[PDB]
Amino acid sequence: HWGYGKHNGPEHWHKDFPIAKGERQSPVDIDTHTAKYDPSLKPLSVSYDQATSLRILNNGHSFQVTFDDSQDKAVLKGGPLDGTYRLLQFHFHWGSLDGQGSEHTVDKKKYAAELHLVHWNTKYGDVDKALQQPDGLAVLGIFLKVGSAKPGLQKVVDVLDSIKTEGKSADFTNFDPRGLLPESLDYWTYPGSLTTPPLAEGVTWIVLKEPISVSSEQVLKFRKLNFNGEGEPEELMVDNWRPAQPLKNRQIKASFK
Ligand SMILES: NS(=O)(=O)NCCNc1nonc1/C(=N/O)Nc1ccc(F)c(Br)c1
Ligand SMILES: [Zn+2]
Repeated sequence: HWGYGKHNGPEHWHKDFPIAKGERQSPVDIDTHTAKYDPSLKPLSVSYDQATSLRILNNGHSFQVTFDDSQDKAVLKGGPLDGTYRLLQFHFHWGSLDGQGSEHTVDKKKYAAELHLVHWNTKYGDVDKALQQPDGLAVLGIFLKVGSAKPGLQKVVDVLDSIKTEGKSADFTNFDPRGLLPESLDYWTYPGSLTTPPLAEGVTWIVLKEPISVSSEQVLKFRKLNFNGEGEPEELMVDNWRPAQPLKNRQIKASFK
């Protein structure tokens, strides 16, 4: 029922999900001049060498690549995090034009797209329990700008023609998510929420400072996806982003000066 259109988009979500107007909603604008460098923050540990990707799915909102999270194979540790967070899936948000598509903004700047790598805290045993905890989830957010092609994204782009419509899935084994990371792990962090229903307020956000570059041809292939199911009127999957939400009583911390 929820989506990104005039009649079902972000301004409507609070009716089914009242936490949409909560105290720790995401995304937010990252004001680089009010974010506090926190020298007590540790380096982030991204340990993706043993990652086991499974499937790629058009879920009617985005496309997602799912991972085996039955063991510590692809984990995030350190930075602002206590303990070990397992990678469950990644997905993207993107625009109809190159000047919009990101959910987070940086000094009000919107990027062409944003990659979200979703992780859950292993002390809660499964993602369904983790979703109910204020420290249950950690999302690593990476901005996309249009420039040079990202070679590590091409295997994703090339399969999207096989998952054009809602509910379509395909095998997507042996994908290495290390190929989606920028050089630097410098980040901003703040407590927030999922940016899609159910908008659960259990996410530690880690947003990397350095965007990755993707080619115009790569992002054009995202924009050929459909929100609709096979047989329904064709509605291009574009502008599947939630805008910035009130910061309220929150501090954004930076890992870098
Ligand atoms: N745009 S965002 O903030 O990164 N949204 C991510 C939303 N997806 C998920 N968050 O955390 N588990 C997620 C996910 N991926 O397949 N499955 C999932 C599993 C169980 C549940 F009860 C719910 Br609700 C979602
Ligand atoms: Zn997301």
